Amino acid sequence: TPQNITDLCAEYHNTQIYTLNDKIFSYTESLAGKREMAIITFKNGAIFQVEVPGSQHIDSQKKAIERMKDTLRIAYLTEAKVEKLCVWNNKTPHAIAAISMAN
Amino acid sequence: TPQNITDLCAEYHNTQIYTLNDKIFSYTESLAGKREMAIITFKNGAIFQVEVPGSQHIDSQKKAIERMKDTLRIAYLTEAKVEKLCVWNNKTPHAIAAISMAN
Amino acid sequence: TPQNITDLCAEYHNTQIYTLNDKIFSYTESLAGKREMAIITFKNGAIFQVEVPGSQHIDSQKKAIERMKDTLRIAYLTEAKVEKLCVWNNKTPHAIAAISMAN
Amino acid sequence: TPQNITDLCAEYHNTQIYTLNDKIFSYTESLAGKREMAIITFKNGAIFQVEVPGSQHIDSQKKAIERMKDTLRIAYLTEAKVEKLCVWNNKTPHAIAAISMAN
Amino acid sequence: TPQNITDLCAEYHNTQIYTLNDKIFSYTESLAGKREMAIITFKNGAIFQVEVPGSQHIDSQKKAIERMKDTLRIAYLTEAKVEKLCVWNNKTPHAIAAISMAN
Ligand SMILES: CC(=O)N[C@@H]1[C@@H](O[C@@H]2O[C@@H](C)[C@@H](O)[C@@H](O)[C@@H]2O)[C@H](O[C@@H]2O[C@H](CO)[C@H](O)[C@H](O[C@H]3O[C@H](CO)[C@H](O)[C@H](O)[C@H]3NC(C)=O)[C@H]2O[C@@H]2O[C@@H](C)[C@@H](O)[C@@H](O)[C@@H]2O)[C@@H](CO)O[C@@H]1O
Ligand SMILES: C[C@@H]1O[C@@H](O)[C@@H](O)[C@H](O)[C@@H]1O
Ligand SMILES: [Ca+2]
Ligand SMILES: [Ca+2]
Ligand SMILES: [Ca+2]
Ligand SMILES: [Ca+2]
Ligand SMILES: [Ca+2]
Ligand SMILES: [Ca+2]
Ligand SMILES: [Ca+2]
Ligand SMILES: [Ca+2]
Ligand SMILES: [Ca+2]
Ligand SMILES: [Ca+2]
Repeated sequence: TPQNITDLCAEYHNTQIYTLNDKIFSYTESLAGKREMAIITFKNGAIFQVEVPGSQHIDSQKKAIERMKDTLRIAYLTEAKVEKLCVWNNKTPHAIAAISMAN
Repeated sequence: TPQNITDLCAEYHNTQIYTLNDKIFSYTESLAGKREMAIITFKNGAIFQVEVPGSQHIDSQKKAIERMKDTLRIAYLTEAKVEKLCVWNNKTPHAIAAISMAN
Repeated sequence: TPQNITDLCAEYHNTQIYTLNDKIFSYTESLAGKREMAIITFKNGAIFQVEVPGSQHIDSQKKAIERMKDTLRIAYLTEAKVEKLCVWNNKTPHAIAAISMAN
Repeated sequence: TPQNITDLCAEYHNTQIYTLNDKIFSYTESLAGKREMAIITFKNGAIFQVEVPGSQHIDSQKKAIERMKDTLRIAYLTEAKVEKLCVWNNKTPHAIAAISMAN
Repeated sequence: TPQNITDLCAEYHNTQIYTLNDKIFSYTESLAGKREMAIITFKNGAIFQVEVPGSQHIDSQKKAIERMKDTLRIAYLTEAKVEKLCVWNNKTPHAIAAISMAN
């Protein structure tokens, strides 16, 4: 089991760490069919998504996808500093796998 | 996959963008049968609904309808600035599809 | 579809609007068997319940009842001004059908 | 249907009302197997539990047990004054049945 | 039934109490397949996880795992002082079984 986001991210293929050390600039959420997703942006122009749930996700990830969207909404509203994000760079916008928060 | 709300909204028929750049003036919700819905207003007189779930919605959308109501309530209570709404304009009140917040 | 709480309330028999324009003075909740309910009061001595969920409530109302209790708790805790309540007046205490908040 | 916590509490055997009129001093929560519970304390030394779900609880109480633990956590973190608790006094620690908040 | 976290922790093998008396330094969460987990750290260097749900967890522990992650996230975001953690010391990082908060 990994002890931090960087080591967790290294267990997966096609992932990358982005270091933001910044609060979320914008939070977007959609209930429209086939686009049930969240998008966040940062000041520096980075855009990330939480993926629409789909056949590519195992059952155990479903509750974790809904948790991530909850986390990003409350992070946004509290102006919490996002340290790092682990993302899948094979999606556009890049797709969030993990988040760390520190300040 | 769209990268912002405007591009998302363009994926659907019968939608338009509003750019409020304002907090929600009023928040209403109902638990009455066949009217389990939220209504929000803005200082400028605009009125929007989150629709009663129904045939127009597929199964993946039910969780997102609930999340949208959660998002609107906490945005109201935090006085969070709404940047844009994507809404369906063949409903009265216009029906929310997506929201962006930025300040 | 109604555009406000007052028009929504009028669609039901045995309802009326209370206009409080005040924060919730007390919040009570119960997990006791057959009394899984909430009760709120206002400084003017008005008392209202969220009903125990039952057979008089269709499935779509079950989620909405739980949301409403969530709403009242967080409204209480943030001292949010309640504008109006739509309530069934054929229950004692009068039972909440809808709420609007504005300040 | 009762209109306050004291009358609700008096509908049950083996209960009494504690009047705290004080914030929660400590909040404890456990996920350990067979001890999935919460424990709160007050400055006066009083200690109360939300019980582990089990056969003494009817199906309608399961969501309300979860709601209560959510309520105690947010009350703790907001320093919300707890007015009264209705508790079962045949459990050790005494087990919460209902809570009222007012300040 | 135990009345405090120390006595609760003593009911289990492979556990120990850490007395932190400190807010959470970082919060990390992951939706990644098979690492649906949370990691917290403290200023003193200590690292703890909430375990990926698994065969070592009975079905009653599943809601509580979800709650604990909710609790850690809101604690981090309110800078809530964590008094004690009961952790399993046969996992790496040590895995949270219980938390107490007081300040
Ligand atoms: C609003 C807009 O147009 N924004 C773009 C940025 O793209 C957005 O954000 C990124 C993270 C992706 O989610 C995009 O889909 C999204 O539109 C854009 O960021 C770059 O996007 C690239 C992917 O299209 C790529 O991720 C790039 O970073 C990687 O590639 C560059 C090549 O120059 C470098 O090798 C980086 O080291 C590498 N990073 C890795 C592998 O972790 C993104 O660029 C980086 O992130 C930006 C936010 C910014 O900090 C850049 O300086 C940095 O290189 C940027 C590109 O400038 O333009 C718009 O802001
Ligand atoms: C009201 C009481 O408070 C503490 O003193 C506990 O030890 C008792 O069991 C009871 O829960
Ligand atoms: Ca600010
Ligand atoms: Ca801080
Ligand atoms: Ca204001
Ligand atoms: Ca702000
Ligand atoms: Ca006040
Ligand atoms: Ca206000
Ligand atoms: Ca204080
Ligand atoms: Ca107050
Ligand atoms: Ca601080
Ligand atoms: Ca405090």
